[PDB]
Order: sequence, then structure tokens, then C-alpha cells
Amino acid sequence: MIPDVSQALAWLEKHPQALKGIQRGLERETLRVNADGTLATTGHPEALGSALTHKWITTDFAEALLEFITPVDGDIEHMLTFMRDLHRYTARNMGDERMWPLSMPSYIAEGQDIELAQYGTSNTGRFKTLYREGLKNRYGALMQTISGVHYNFSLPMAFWQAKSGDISGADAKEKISAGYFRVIRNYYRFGWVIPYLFGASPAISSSFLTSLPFEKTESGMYYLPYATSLRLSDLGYTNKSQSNLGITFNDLYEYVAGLKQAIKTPSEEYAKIGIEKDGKRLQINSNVLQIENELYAPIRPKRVTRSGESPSDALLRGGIEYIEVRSLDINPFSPIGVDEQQVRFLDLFMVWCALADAPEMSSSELACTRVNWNRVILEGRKPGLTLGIGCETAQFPLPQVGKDLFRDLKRVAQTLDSINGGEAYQKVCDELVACFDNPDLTFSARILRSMIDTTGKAFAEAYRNLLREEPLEILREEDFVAEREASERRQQEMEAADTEPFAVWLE
Ligand SMILES: Nc1ncnc2c1ncn2[C@@H]1O[C@H](COP(=O)(O)OP(=O)(O)O)[C@@H](O)[C@H]1O
Ligand SMILES: CC[C@H](C[S@](=O)(CC[C@H](N)C(=O)O)=NP(=O)(O)O)C(=O)O
Ligand SMILES: [Mg+2]
Ligand SMILES: [Mg+2]
Ligand SMILES: [Mg+2]
Ligand SMILES: [Mg+2]
Repeated sequence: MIPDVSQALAWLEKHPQALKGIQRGLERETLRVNADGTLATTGHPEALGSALTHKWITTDFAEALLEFITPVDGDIEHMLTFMRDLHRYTARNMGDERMWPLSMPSYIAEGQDIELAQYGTSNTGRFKTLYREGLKNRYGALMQTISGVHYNFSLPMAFWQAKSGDISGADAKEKISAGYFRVIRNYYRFGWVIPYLFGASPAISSSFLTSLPFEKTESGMYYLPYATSLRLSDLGYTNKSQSNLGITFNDLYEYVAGLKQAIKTPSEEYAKIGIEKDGKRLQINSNVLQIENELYAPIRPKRVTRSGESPSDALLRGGIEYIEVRSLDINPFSPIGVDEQQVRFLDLFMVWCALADAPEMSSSELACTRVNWNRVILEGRKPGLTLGIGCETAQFPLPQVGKDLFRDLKRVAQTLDSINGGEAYQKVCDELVACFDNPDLTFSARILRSMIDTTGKAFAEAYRNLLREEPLEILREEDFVAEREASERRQQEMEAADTEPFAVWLE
């Protein structure tokens, strides 16, 4: 079921230096909560400054939903250490609050009055806060409190140069885009390996509640015995409302047209919420997507946007720069929600996705890759589980398939280790591959176990105390203070540069 990648892998070993220079970025989301596990009600910590403009730390959907963002970097350890510094500092400046260690909320009711993210009185600030008011009315606040880790990855220019030789910058920027869509297509096909290894939401609270055979634990949580990531299921951070959009990943102009056409596409269900009600705006528009950001795909095209420019516009201007892997649940066994084993595995898998051939895929061919994903999401650890090629009959045993993939991955790993020196990548392949015959080693089995034997509050507490005792390693306090001061200015500056009133800006 896994494609032959002999030729591309041969090319790679003949061109080892094509992998030197990989760049990475991490986004990690987490809920601020009280020691009793309830949602924190305080505002965005003052030591963090403006969330609107802050470089490293900001807010996602809710004002209590922190997001930590590492600046793009090519050193794994440095990046993860930088991420920990952001945690360390925040944990020493939110009083007695602490972070939620899991993707799923445990003590948040549906309809719970949850403060939207606030971004002050600027037109951009109010626009973002309004986007979120719209999300709340559409999907509900509860779902938008679901937290995840996003893995951001780019291959070096030297990769493309070794593939294509000397060419025009118009041609080369196109090749890059095509390269990344190929990656995306392979990710849709084979990316279910991610939930299977690192999925960490086999359980959920009552609030999230189908004919699925849920069971219970003494702590009051509902779970499926073989599930990996319900965050990715219809019950979690859903994109079902969006499955009719016909967006494809074959070509840059097509991708963008479908995505622009999706912002202009009326939805019947959202009209009913209404755009304006009793003087209070409730959403940006009544369309399937309010803006491009609302595309809840498991991976997406990307280019850092210039000022005022939209995601789609950057893409057309400079082509695809990097890809954003979005399918990672929070790592409950790491105080920073993500670890070096996962980062290293995603390096190997993303590189492999760039190497393997990926036939063009229609909208309905893409919808068909979901069947294996769903299998893994809802019952990935079930003994005997089989997978198929698309919508076809399941025939291939999951362990055999993962092993097949991993023979290729160890080869990529050998190349990466021979550049950086050491054996770290190869060692990660040896650890993870054992998970296929032994699903109890996966994240979803490990945390399911711990939830039955007793969790979210206990881990949060342990992770708070561990973090506060830890000195910063890369940044200093003065760095955090200067960034806070400077973000607060950037916000004031935006608040004073507005010439038109919020109302005219929109239209
Ligand atoms: N060239 C790139 N290659 C790899 N990662 C990148 C690159 N450019 C930016 N990134 C990373 O992408 C992430 C952007 O995060 P963020 O601002 O939260 O965007 P978004 O919300 O759309 O996911 C950063 O963590 C950054 O380090
Ligand atoms: C504001 C809400 C979301 C934001 S989200 O897509 C959320 C990701 C989600 N929590 C997840 O678990 O993957 N994270 P982002 O990558 O935009 O920082 C939106 O833009 O519509
Ligand atoms: Mg983000
Ligand atoms: Mg986010
Ligand atoms: Mg992201
Ligand atoms: Mg093979």
C-alpha cells in the first residue's frame, strides 16, 4: 500500500546535502485553568503584553486559550528549549493558574460563557475578536477550546536546487509550490500514522456528548477502547461543515481559487444566525468560511504574510514557503506539550512525503483518504485492524504497513544523521516502529491507561511546579519585558493609525 520510493531515496543518498538546512516552527495551544481544573477567567496575563502583536506568545480562540509560537529555526534542541522558556516565564506570571495538559477540555460545559480573545480597539483587533464571535456562534465555544500542536516545516533551497539544477526564479518558485502540494497529497494519503503514534485524545467529557460504543471511567470520562485522537473526529475540532468546498491540492492557482471561492460561498445554516442582530455583530459574513484562516484542513499551504496581505495573496506572490502540519494533539507527557521524538519523526515523515510520487487528486479522491484516518482515529489500536487504498476494501494490516513506511524512513534517517552527526534520527525510528506491533506504547494507550488508573489537574499541577523552579536558558526576563513593552506599542500605534471607523473598514 505504501508506494515504491526507491528512485527518490537513491537520489537522496547520492545528494545527502539536499537535506542540510531544514527549518522548523512550533505552535502550541493551552488553556489557562485554576487549580481545581476550571477555566481561568482572568484576562490575558499583563506580563505577556499585547496578544495582537506579540512575536512569541499570543492567544487563539479564547482569551484564556494561550498560544506559544517559536520563531523559525533550524536547531531542534534550541527550538524546544525556546518553547520551554516561553512556558517557564508564563507559569511564573499567571499567579496560581496553570496550563491544561491535554487537547480536550475536561471541565468546560457546552455553552459555557467563555470570553473571546480580546485584541483592543484597533480595526484589526476588533476584526479578529469578531471572527472569534463568529466562530463561537457557528461551531460553539466548547469546540474552539480544543487545543493542539502545529508543526511548521520547510525544506532547504538546496533541496530544490539538487532536484532541478540551474533554472529561472519563476520556474523554481513554481517547482517549490508543486513540491509542497505533492507533500500535502502524500500527507492526506499516509498522515494517519501521526494520530496513531501520537494521538492523545481517546477520551472526552460529557459536554462533547452517536452510535459509537463509548465506555466510562470512574473519573467521569467517556472513552473508546481503541481510539487515538477524538480531537480529529466529528466530535472534536470538526471540519465537516466544510467538506463540501471542493478544495484541492494539485496546483497553486486552483488551490487559491477554491479557497477564495469558499469565502464567497453562501451557507444556509449560517444565514440563520444572522450577520447583525440587535446592534451586535455576530459574524464576519454568512459564508462557509468567514476568512481563509477558517479552513480547518489537517495540513495547509503557507507563506509569511506581508502587512495587510491575506494568506492566499502571499502564496500567489512568492509561492508556497512552508507547510503547517495541524494534526498533532497535545503531548500529555511533556510539560511543553511536544517533545523531541515527535519533532524528529515529523522531519522524517515530511521529507518522505516530498520524495514519494503523488498522483493528482480530485476532491472526491481526497475525501476517500479519510476512511483510513477515521479508522485510526476511532479504532487505530484495535488488534487486527486493516487499512485500504482509498475507498477500497480494507486488506492491508496496519502494522505491516507502518513497518513498510518505516524501512523508508530509516533510510531518510541515515542521511539526516550523517549530516548532523550522531544517531538520533535512527534511534527515533527504532523506538517508534515498535508501536505497530505494540499499540500500548502509543500516546493514546498511555494516557487512556492513566485516566482509568486514577488526571488533567494532577499533570497540570506537576507541570506548573516543575516549570516555576526552572531557570530560563535562552531568553532572559529583560527579553520578555522588552517584547511586552514593544508589542503594547505596536498595538497603540495600530490603534492611532486607523483613519476610518470600524464599520466602514469591513465593507
Ligand atoms: N520558512 C519556514 N519554515 C518552517 N517554519 C516556518 C517558516 N516560516 C515560519 N515558520 C513557522 O510557522 C509558524 C507560524 O505560526 P503562526 O504565526 O501561529 O501561524 P498560524 O497561526 O497560521 O499557524 C512559526 O512557528 C514559524 O516559526
Ligand atoms: C481562531 C481559531 C482558529 C485558530 S487555529 O486554526 C486552531 C487550531 C485548533 N485549536 C487545533 O486544535 O488545531 N490555530 P492557528 O493555526 O490559526 O493559530 C481559527 O483561526 O479559526
Ligand atoms: Mg498559530
Ligand atoms: Mg492556533
Ligand atoms: Mg497553526
Ligand atoms: Mg516499501
